Amino acid sequence: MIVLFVDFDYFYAQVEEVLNPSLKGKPVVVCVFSGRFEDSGAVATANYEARKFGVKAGIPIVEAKKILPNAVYLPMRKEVYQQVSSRIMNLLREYSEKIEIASIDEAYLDISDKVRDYREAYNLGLEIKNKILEKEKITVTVGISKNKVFAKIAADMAKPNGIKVIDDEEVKRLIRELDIADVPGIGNITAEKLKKLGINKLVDTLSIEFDKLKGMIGEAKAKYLISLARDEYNEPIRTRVRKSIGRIVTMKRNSRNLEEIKPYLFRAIEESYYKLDKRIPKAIHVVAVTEDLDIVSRGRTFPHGISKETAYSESVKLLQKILEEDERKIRRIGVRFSKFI
DNA sequence: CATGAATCCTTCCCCC
DNA sequence: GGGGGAAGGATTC
Ligand SMILES: Nc1ncnc2c1ncn2[C@H]1C[C@H](O)[C@@H](COP(=O)(O)OP(=O)(O)OP(=O)(O)O)O1
Ligand SMILES: [Ca+2]
Ligand SMILES: [Ca+2]
Ligand SMILES: [Ca+2]
Repeated sequence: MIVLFVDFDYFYAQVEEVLNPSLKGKPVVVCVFSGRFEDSGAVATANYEARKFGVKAGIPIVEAKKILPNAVYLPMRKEVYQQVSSRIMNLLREYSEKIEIASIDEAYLDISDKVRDYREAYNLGLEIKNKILEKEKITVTVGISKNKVFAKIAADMAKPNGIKVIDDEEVKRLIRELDIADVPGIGNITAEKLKKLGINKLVDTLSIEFDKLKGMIGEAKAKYLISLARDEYNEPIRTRVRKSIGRIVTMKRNSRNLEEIKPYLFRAIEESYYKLDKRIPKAIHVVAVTEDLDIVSRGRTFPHGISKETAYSESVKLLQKILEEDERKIRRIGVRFSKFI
């Protein structure tokens, strides 16, 4: 089997260059302003020019300005990136339609039925890198190997504007050499639990006996890692259906007064219904972020679908529920609809 | 100073 | 005991 993985580069920023190419050559930061104070918020992505000087995702806008005060700071326009992505996805559809859309930025492709070997795949790689570049002026990175995981790894190695192959062999070394934290699905929290078990490398998994492993990470995380290191990981590609929709918004100031908060919440809902389009949810959660960045949620599943009118009233019941249980102030509030039909 | 969602986990609860 | 399913939270990207 041959999987081809595609990650678009500094994607929001890149789209921003493509739309105003005067930007090409300057450091660019797409960021998301909360508006509690002037230039509050966080960086979403930045082009490589900016990333050189340590300006990347997650970091606060304030601290990006301490480094690169003469850079360009644009508000995120997600909906645009969304359409552009969609276009790009349709180019790939007609290169193979055994296709998994991971994120806005990433997709996998079975091309067993189109290529025979890693040579002629690479070719498919470049045809695509190119097709996309010509059609949309977008640089991407392409990774290829025998399954989804190693494809994704291939790309991470090759970033940016790269293309890389990890043949049925070189897996070998990675299973021995490659750091466990650079494995997809292993964030800091999980990585540190494994370092704490003397597993800094994908092969160490077999030394330990499963049941201790399972207890500390989880059955599926364990199985996942074991199959990788053992080499039987061969999860397929498929199309993936959206199961959940919802927005979550930041308030002017932390609060526990219901009347101050409800408006913010009614924005989240209406946006969510606009976004729902034709589909109808049976479940609704309300979600609050505390002043010290903790998340609580309360929800409810209905035996039937949910009208706009219902959602409005039911959400108030849940925020009321959140308020008398958790005593902290609320920083951000919002909703999430689940369980369509 | 810190801005959408899938998947997994753990804890209940109902019940046969 | 174990199936079936909900809630709330944990974790990843
Ligand atoms: N930590 C984050 N905070 C906010 N937005 C993010 C974050 N990670 C990713 N995104 C959004 C913005 C990105 O343009 C897009 C895809 O992310 P990702 O592939 O991780 O990096 P990137 O597309 O910015 O550049 P690159 O892939 O070259 O690092 O999703
Ligand atoms: Ca990317
Ligand atoms: Ca990691
Ligand atoms: Ca990503």
